Amino acid sequence: IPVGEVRLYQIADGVWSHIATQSFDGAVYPSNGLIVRDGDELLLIDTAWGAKNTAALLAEIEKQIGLPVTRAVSTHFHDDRVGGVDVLRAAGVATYASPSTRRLAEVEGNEIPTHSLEGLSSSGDAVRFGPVELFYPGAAHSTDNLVVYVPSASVLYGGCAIYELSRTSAGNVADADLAEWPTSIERIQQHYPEAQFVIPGHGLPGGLDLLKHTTNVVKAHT
Ligand SMILES: O=C(O)c1cccc2c1C(=O)N(c1cccc(C(F)(F)F)c1)C2
Ligand SMILES: [Zn+2]
Ligand SMILES: [Zn+2]
Repeated sequence: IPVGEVRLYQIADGVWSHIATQSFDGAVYPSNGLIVRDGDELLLIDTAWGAKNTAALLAEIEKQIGLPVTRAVSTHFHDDRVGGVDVLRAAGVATYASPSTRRLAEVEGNEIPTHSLEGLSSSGDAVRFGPVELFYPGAAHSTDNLVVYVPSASVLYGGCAIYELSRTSAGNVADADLAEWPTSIERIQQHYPEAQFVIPGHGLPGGLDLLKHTTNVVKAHT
């Protein structure tokens, strides 16, 4: 994969996913996020994995959509979710994450979203944020990982708690809770059974089978 590629594609009316490539532990990996139309504005879910990529994303949005990103949510503290928050903040975007994500990002020395998202501290908590629903399923890929649902389009953004179908073994589990991860996926399945399009943090999107597949991989690990 070539490094530093940033692009986006439309899933539904007013719903896009952005895709970036970045070097991680020496190799090039893809990384997904979400863009959701919020009236005359856009809500951004997750950075494009780095300052340079995220500045490129903001220009790509002007080329393809032409509406201003006014708010951004990071779904956990890893650099592929918050790397670029400083670029967003300087561009005039209000950046958000849960208190736990903000705390864990600070510990790592990663960039720190400005605003705390209240109402997501207990597994099963769900809150509306502009045109999306934010959901804390419980610990999985990280203790703080959030998932995002678009009620108007039945799009489920699982973030890095959800794996793509081609993955057959667990990935990075340094920050994960393997004992809780299957239960947390079960909460997602129970709360969003009508999802028609499911996006992993890395790799190809698909249907709801990505949830059960992720459980399978996690349990077989282990
Ligand atoms: O889930 C994975 O194993 C995975 C797959 C593709 C790309 C990435 C991952 C993953 O866990 N990443 C990542 C990025 C920043 C920091 C970390 C950490 F902190 F877990 F090492 C992991 C990047
Ligand atoms: Zn991560
Ligand atoms: Zn990730």
